Amino acid sequence: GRHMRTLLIDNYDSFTHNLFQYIGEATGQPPVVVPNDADWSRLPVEDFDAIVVSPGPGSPDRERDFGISRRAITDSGLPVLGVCLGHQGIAQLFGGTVGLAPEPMHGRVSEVRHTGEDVFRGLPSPFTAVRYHSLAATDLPDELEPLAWSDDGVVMGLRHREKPLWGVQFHPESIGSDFGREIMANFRDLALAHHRARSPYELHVRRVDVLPDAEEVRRGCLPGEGTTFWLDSSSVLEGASRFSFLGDDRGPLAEYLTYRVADGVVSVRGSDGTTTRTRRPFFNYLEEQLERRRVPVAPELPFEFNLGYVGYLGYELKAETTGDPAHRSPHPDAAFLFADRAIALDHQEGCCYLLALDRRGHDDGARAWLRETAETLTGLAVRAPAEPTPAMVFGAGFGPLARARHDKDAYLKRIDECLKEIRNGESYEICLTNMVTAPTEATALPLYSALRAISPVPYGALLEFPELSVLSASPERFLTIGADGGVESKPIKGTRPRGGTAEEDERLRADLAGREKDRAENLMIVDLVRNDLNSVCAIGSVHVPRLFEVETYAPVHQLVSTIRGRLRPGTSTAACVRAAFPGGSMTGAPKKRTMEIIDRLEEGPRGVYSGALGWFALSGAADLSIVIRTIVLADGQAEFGVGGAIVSLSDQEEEFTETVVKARAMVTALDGS
Amino acid sequence: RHMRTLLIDNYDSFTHNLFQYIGEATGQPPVVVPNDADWSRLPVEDFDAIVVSPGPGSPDRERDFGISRRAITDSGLPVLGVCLGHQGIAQLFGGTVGLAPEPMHGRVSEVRHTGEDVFRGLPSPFTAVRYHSLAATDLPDELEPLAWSDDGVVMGLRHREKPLWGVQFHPESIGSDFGREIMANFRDLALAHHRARRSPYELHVRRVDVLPDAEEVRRGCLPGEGTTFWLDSSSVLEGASRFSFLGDDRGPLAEYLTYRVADGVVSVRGSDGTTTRTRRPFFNYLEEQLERRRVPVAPELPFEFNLGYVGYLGYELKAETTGDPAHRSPHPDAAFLFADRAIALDHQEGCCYLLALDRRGHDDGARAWLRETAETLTGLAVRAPAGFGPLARARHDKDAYLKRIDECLKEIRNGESYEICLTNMVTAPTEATALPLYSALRAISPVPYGALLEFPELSVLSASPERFLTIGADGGVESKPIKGTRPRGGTAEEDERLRADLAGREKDRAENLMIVDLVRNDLNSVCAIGSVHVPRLFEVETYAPVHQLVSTIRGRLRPGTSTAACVRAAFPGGSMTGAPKKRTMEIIDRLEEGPRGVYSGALGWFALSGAADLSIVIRTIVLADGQAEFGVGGAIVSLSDQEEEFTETVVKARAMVTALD
Ligand SMILES: N[C@@H](Cc1c[nH]c2ccccc12)C(=O)O
Ligand SMILES: N[C@@H](Cc1c[nH]c2ccccc12)C(=O)O
Ligand SMILES: [Mg+2]
Ligand SMILES: [Mg+2]
Repeated sequence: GRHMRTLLIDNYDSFTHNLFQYIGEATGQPPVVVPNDADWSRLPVEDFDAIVVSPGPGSPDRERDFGISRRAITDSGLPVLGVCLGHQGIAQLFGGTVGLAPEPMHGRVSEVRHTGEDVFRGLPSPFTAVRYHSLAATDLPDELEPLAWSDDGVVMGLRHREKPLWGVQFHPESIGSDFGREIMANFRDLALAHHRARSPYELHVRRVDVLPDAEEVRRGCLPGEGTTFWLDSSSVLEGASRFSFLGDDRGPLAEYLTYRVADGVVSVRGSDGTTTRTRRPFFNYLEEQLERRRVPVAPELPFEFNLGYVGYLGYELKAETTGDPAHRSPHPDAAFLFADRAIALDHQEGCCYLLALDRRGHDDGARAWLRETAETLTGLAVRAPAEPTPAMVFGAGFGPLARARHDKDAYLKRIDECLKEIRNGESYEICLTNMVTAPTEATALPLYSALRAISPVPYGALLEFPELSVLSASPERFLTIGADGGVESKPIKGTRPRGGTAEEDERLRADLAGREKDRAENLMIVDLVRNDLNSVCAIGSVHVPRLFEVETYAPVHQLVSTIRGRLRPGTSTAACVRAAFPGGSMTGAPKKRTMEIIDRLEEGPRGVYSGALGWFALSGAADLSIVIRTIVLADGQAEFGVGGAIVSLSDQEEEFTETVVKARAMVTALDGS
Repeated sequence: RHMRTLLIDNYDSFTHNLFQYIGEATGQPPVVVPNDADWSRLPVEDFDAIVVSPGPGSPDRERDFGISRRAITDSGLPVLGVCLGHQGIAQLFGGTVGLAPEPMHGRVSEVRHTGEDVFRGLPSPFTAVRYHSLAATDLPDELEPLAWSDDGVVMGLRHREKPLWGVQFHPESIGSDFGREIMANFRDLALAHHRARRSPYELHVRRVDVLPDAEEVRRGCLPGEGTTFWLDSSSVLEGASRFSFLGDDRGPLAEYLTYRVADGVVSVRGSDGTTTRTRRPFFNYLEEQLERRRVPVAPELPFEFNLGYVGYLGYELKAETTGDPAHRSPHPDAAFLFADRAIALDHQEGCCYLLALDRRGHDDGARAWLRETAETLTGLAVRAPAGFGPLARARHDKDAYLKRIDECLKEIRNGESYEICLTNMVTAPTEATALPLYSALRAISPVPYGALLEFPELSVLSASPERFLTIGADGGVESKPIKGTRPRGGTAEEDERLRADLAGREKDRAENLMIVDLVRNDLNSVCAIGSVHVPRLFEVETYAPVHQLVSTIRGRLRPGTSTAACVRAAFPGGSMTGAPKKRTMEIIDRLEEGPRGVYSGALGWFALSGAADLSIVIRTIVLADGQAEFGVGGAIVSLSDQEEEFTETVVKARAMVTALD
């Protein structure tokens, strides 16, 4: 998109250029330094996204000393960080008491304890910071809340309750201080969010203080006949998962859209009956709709899904990112429901939220669907009998009449082809996959009922669509994008089966976290995902809070790493996904050439498998999972992909077995016709 | 301006990771360009550096490498090959790209290195991630390996002549350490290279493997009557002070040069006799002359001073920096001898270097002078091998000075200043001439930055320990602000007490700290983003009169920033003013009630190569009209005791007060 402009007002002080350095290093762009006696009229504040008001002698109660800093705070309407004289400036300009502190403190350290909010995010409490002031903010007004204090018992941080203003008495940039660059990066982040915060719909919200069983909500509130979505936290775990979302295509503002890579056409079905056909690329279409149909996030909600698109992005959409249209999927290459009406379960607090759109102007009785569905939900609330889920094992095949595309022998060959390509330095890691087909007369909901019981996960889902049903028991987070523009990705790479005992379970759990091979498989994907995000994130923002964590589910142990970043200004949430699609964890590195190797060897499409599935909110947030451990149901057969990382140290036979281990949950669900 | 880096993408999934690290390290994001661009249409001459990204395949195939190839061979720019780039530099210069003993993909290695170029400041070992089956085996003589892996593979190389660097690891990888450091080193190596490319003179040089007594050289070779210079390392500690420099104005091409702030007039007097008075701001003029009189650094010299201007910068020149023209100096505000001929002592290796300038396509007896002068030495080398005083009148007496300190404390309480370097100025009638008194002074106080300027309007007799600015030709800057003083102890046990005391005192550390920040600020206005840093902090150095708390700061000049501009942006030294400098200097103006002149200025040399070495002017005696003027002072802060800070100034004068008696 672009980088962010930062203005740095100099109050003819002898520290301004230190702030210049720290802003430069933290944000990856140098600030524009202007003197405080500069002409505001002439100054093009239009072309700036943040201001920093430098330290300086004297007080802000003066035209000299402070000057044009005053305008930045009152008028500009922009994110501002006051430092020392600026911090003091914020106080008096909103009616604050800037008086003599107990002890003047020049070129001297204080321990600073703080909330950890805004400009103090990430910082430990306390930390060390150099002070340069006799004056100090004392009695704060009602508009300003303090964030940090000195050991001296003095205000070291503050902000405005409404406006995007921030202050520090201490000097981040001073050589005696710690976490200067962090603070400057925090302020960058705040400004990015602020700017991202700047509707043809009217969103009605309704809370119900009952929590039925999610399966009871699916069966009770939604129909078997019709297009339905169920985003299912079959596993609920504080921090990891909390919510479930359900809806259908019966509303008056709902739509259903497919895409074909081969045609290159967006087919969409209005609530009218109308069936439009554009010749677009899907990510382009999606970006536009999301921009046009924007809606702000409702504050009462504990989540940022305020309706929008729910569905899946197929692997073959790589054709319109960085890949080639090599193979043509049987199923849609994209497929979503525009959800105008949705039921949202909060497993943590034990309540429901109903959400429905009206057009800004006209009614469309969406408030009717609130009060009706509320009374339905109350009638479905009963004691769910606690039923612990058993872990699974290894010891074989892909099911009785299940035909793998590549049989074992064929796969062991393609593993060897992968191994050749790595020697010749064409890829470092190849995520080669198979595709198993198997007949089943089973309908989606009974079969999903079985799957979710076998393998409860944070990112399960049942999509019942006209062309196909997608029965996902995915544990994998692809992209979680805040409306504020924060991004998280948690690539899974590093698989291990569950232990037959509880001991051997810890043994495999520990082996997976310790092995060089698996850590390497994981690391290479971390770097690849950091790359994808760095393409559309702000410089400094991309980082890795956690590396080589082991998560455990009924079917398997997984090695997971967490990557985070913050979107650049102008970068839409859909741009961010296009940048990262397909996910590194399903392709390998380097992506482009790896995906070419995949095209030759797999000799056919992955379809929905390998893609992403989840939601894009009108708030601009998204939550997407990697499609793995997923059964695609269509035309009387069940299709499911399984894969694995092929690396220098891979063993043909062991890798083949890994694909089977992964098929277990799907294979067990299908068992019993 | 800021340095512009080109990153050549080789369709690899780590290019935007390099983008990130360059952005954070250099403070400026690279312009990314795919490997299949067009060399001509591409304006390579706009950029200052190239980072060649990794990739799949080989540097051989065009598929994989493309325009990167031409970046190394043709561009003539600084280049950093990362992985495939590193593999390309090996091969392009006739080296071998062969199979490594084990393919290493996303796997760490302990890298051990020499600490050179892209590895500067990094520990050995450090951890780095690898992504390659192939590795450099046979390096040409053109190429030189800098780093090695724990399995004995080449991890880093350079070209000996051209400014190429390769690393066979991924600094940008999450599993690697010191990635950002490496990208900064490359930025620094790129800045340096361009400053080496930026003539009216020929430079002749002659070494002589004998070392006479520094003082005797001054007596013998230089005259007592002329206008000479003597940059004197009266203290010679290894890696801290090594050289001494002497000359005179008995050259064809030599010039004396003076400036007055009042007039705004540069006054140059050639050896012809006739002067040439120009109305121009000094630093501008000095910058301009050093541009036109550029002379490449001689490589057989261990020092960078390849002749140039030797002299001082008076305090009052602040009027052209960030200060006001409040007071006229009795003395010239700048006084520089353009040295076309110089003797240079190397105290470490025990030899002399003679330097002399002939005009290009002319002969002015340089080589004739080198033999004459070098011969003279050899003979002398065997003969001689290696309170304020009685009639002294301070500007402010004690009572007055105490009341001026009070004013400082009041301005500090108001918050007009965080620290004020208040100074007094003692004058005293004396009988002695220049060389006899300096002889006493240098013996009393051996220091690294001693100096004896013997100019017409004044003699300067410095016993400065302090460094102000040491700028390289490569554009690297150092500054060691002294702030925090202590007397010596009577015995050896007393010295330890005081050494420890000075180190630990919160008051002193704060005094020093505020200057560190101030100097960082000044350097940052002229230096590359990320380049400014503080290797040492609150180091204590011991000299015959005092123990001094010293902190070291470094940086890199931006492209198109003259060494003169750097001196301008740092002048006067925060050491001698306090922060914030502008406001503090106005306070100083009001209270001191007169000029510092030479005192608290800078003294040293500006080389034709673009180097410089400037001391702060303290522990110094000016001579003019049979009168010895010396300045003393110290930092005033909120914690300052009036009576104590006065005593500090008397202690600081002991060397000067001793030398006169
Ligand atoms: N687990 C998510 C919601 C969710 C469940 N299944 C999903 C599938 C795709 C996307 C999101 C989801 C939460 O707790 O917030
Ligand atoms: N000690 C310096 C030279 C030097 C001695 N006295 C000086 C006075 C001013 C400037 C430089 C000097 C060196 O080692 O190179
Ligand atoms: Mg620090
Ligand atoms: Mg594997």
